[PDB]
Amino acid sequence: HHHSSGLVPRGSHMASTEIGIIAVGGYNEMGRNMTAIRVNEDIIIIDMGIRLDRVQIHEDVDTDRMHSLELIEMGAIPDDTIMNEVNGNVRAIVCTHGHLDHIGAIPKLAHRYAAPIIATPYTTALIKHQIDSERKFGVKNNIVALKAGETLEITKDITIEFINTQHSIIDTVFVAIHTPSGAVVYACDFKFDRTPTLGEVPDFDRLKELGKEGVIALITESTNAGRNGKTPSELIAHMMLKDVLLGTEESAVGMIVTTFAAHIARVNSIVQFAQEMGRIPVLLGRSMERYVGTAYQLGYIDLPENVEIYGSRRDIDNALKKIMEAGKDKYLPVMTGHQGEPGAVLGRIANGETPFKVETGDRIIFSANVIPNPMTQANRYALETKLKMKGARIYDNVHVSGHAYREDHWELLRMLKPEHVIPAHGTIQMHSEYIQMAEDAGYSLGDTLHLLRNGEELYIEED
Amino acid sequence: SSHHHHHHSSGLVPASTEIGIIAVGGYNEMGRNMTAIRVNEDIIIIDMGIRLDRVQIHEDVDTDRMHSLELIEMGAIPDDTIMNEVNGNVRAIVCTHGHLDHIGAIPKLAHRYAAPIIATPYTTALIKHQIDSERKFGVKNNIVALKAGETLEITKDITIEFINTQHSIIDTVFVAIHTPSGAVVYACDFKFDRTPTLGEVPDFDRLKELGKEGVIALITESTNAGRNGKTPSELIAHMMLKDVLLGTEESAVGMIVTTFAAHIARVNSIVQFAQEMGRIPVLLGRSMERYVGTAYQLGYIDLPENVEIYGSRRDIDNALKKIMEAGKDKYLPVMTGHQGEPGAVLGRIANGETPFKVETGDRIIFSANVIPNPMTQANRYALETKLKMKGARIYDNVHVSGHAYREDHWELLRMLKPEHVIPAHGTIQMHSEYIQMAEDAGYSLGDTLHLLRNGEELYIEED
RNA sequence: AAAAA
RNA sequence: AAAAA
Ligand SMILES: [Zn+2]
Ligand SMILES: [Zn+2]
Ligand SMILES: [Zn+2]
Ligand SMILES: [Zn+2]
Repeated sequence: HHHSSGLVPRGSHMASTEIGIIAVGGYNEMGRNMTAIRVNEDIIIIDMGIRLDRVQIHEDVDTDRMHSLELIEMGAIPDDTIMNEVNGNVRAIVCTHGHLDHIGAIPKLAHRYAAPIIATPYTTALIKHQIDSERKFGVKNNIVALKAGETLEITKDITIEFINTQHSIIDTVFVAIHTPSGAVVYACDFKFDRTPTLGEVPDFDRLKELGKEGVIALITESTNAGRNGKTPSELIAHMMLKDVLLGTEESAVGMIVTTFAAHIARVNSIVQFAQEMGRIPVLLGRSMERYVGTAYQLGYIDLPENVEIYGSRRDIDNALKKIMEAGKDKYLPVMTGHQGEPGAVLGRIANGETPFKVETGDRIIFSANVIPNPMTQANRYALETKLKMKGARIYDNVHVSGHAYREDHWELLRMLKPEHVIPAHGTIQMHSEYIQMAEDAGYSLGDTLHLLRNGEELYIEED
Repeated sequence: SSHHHHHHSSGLVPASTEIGIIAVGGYNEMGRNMTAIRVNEDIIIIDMGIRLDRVQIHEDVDTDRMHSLELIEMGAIPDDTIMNEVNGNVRAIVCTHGHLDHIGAIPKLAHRYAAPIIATPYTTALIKHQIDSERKFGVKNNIVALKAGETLEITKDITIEFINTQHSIIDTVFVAIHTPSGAVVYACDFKFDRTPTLGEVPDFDRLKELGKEGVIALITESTNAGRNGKTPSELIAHMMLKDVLLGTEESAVGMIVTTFAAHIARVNSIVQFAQEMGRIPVLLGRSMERYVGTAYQLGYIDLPENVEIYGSRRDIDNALKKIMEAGKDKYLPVMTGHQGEPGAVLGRIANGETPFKVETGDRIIFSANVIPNPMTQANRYALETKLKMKGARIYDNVHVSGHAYREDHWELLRMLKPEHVIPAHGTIQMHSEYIQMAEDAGYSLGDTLHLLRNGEELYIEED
């Protein structure tokens, strides 16, 4: 009547954790990143960014005085009102780096959470500056500096670990939230770079050990998941810049470099090259003086003794007049304005509102890409047009991406071996690219690979 | 009553040279380059290329057997029948380098001119191979090797001077034709590179002295005159390739590199990297063995003693079987097939016609761009699809251009200071980009800057 | 921006 | 793929 047809060994389940991955902002769009990681009933928020182009389509603005509510309806900033419906209390706000798509909403949203803001030293300095420029909401949460390679226990069941990575701004980290059932890893804005010009190589060994210890969930950017291969090193940008600036038969001509003021590795390269060209490096622009000065005070870069740095309009204009009457061949201005922003140094030069006059053959070196949004493309087209009309020669995109490409994501998947993967930090189209890559690596959509929309919570019941 | 005055010029002179610039091929399209430079009644032909896509649009076509005329009506090769209306006699055929768009039509056209063929040593070697493959015309012309930095007297009134430059094939030169009335310079297929990984830096000093001695006319490629800035050095390709091959946590995986067989610098870099990865470099493909072997026999590259090189199908399949049964982690195959050409090694691997089996995670590295014509895009799309369907990971465009960008052209104008400029080697769209640059430099179209079409002769007289 | 065999 | 002042 009866036969044996199987024996199955059952596993043990000594710890049970409920994990929630809540997509708040930056999952339907570029910008305004914010994620919530719930461990049972405690929550770690990671990043609170701004989406700058939603500010740029309205012309009055000034975000420093607008209320959270109106910025959420412009969106602009993440709609964190969904957090009233998430079953837990926030115990920390973590920011992975200092770009505005990760910290820009801090002075608008952070003050409603009874939680410290935790970041790397440079990032905490920039968060403090952002909060001091705010004055409709009174913000200062506790701000805690945590370095790459260190841990901080938030709850007896939750610890936060910073893992060094590389990116287009210094002191970027992966975040590992350790729970009784394993680690949730957040890897948004990162780049593998084995020859960084500043900082250290990403901590591949520790990525491997976390992979073997157990990752419940990887949250990672999909921004360049559709670019084939691997991201070129920042060393490539450094060498291209060096050859643009030094490899020329026209060395006595006027030259201006413009780049992201927060790209401290790029600025560092430019300043060193200035020494090699026998020119005096002159950093111009409030943002240049703030970001680079801050990096210098924290020991992140050294600066030559002859560097000059001006952030105020009168010293900027004075410095430009000095440059003009001493000979542009004697200086290397490094200035704000690479996206044609209004008020920035290079835009004021291009409008003729400055003692510096561009002349035929002067070289303007954009050590940056054009942000692919129509607003910034218009500003940059107007700026470039004005400079070309005065005879400038344009060297564009002397630059490499700050983001991981498809094969970098492949290797990060192979090292962290997460049980579940969640693309973040992009449009649904970018997540589509990431999804195809993750399925070539063995993941299945809706099972171990998850596509979230803003406002959606993924529940993971881990045994 | 009324009155004015005027000084009548003297008729006295205080020999007259007529220059003809004849566009034969490559002025309306990419490929099939050919220019004739007439000095009164002597003519120097420069280049006789083939245009390969006009061959690829016809199925089962053996150009080695076709007559000149039918290839001209395919166009394909330059229509030199216009030379029956040019009032001069050809005294020399110069080739600036060994790419097929400069030498491919030599065995179809050169034999009707009572003239030597003059080129650099590597280029004469490749021209001899091109003539040995020809099965329709018996060719015939004396072949003369002239090195960069040397001069050769062609006529009592005409000498030819080779000036060293850089390009994606070794031994490329600018050509300066000296006439009683000054120099006509031909710079088609050049790149400024101050850190080449093979050969010497372009001879900038001699370009400057040529500018001051007097250049009547510059004929120069417009290929990338629309790319802003300056061409990245070949060292950039060398470092990106090095980081793709060495900068990885998955080093025991299968890796294949494919690149242009004639790009001896790239091949050299790859072979050295193989030594550094502890893998054995194995070059595969008839073209690879011919181009690389020729470079080695002439002392243009050294090769490690553990190199293996197979050009015949039997030795290639045997080598791939050895690779498979010894472990793909022990070899770095460097092979033909980067444009998905049929019959090339990587296409045969991708079709499963080979003992080598692509497996999940194997890395296929294209150290090359996809040629932008629909035929080649179709081949490369079919190849890439087949490789991806077997689990391959594709690293594409690990590569920098072989051609001057807009600002390289700017500086070359600044150094040669030609009285007249003629874009060549491209479509009218590329010449359009070049024209905008040359007018920023002071030239005027139809006066000192000239847009020519295939079949047209430009007359330049002494004032 | 050039082939491949 | 990020601002500027
Ligand atoms: Zn970022
Ligand atoms: Zn970001
Ligand atoms: Zn060429
Ligand atoms: Zn060419």
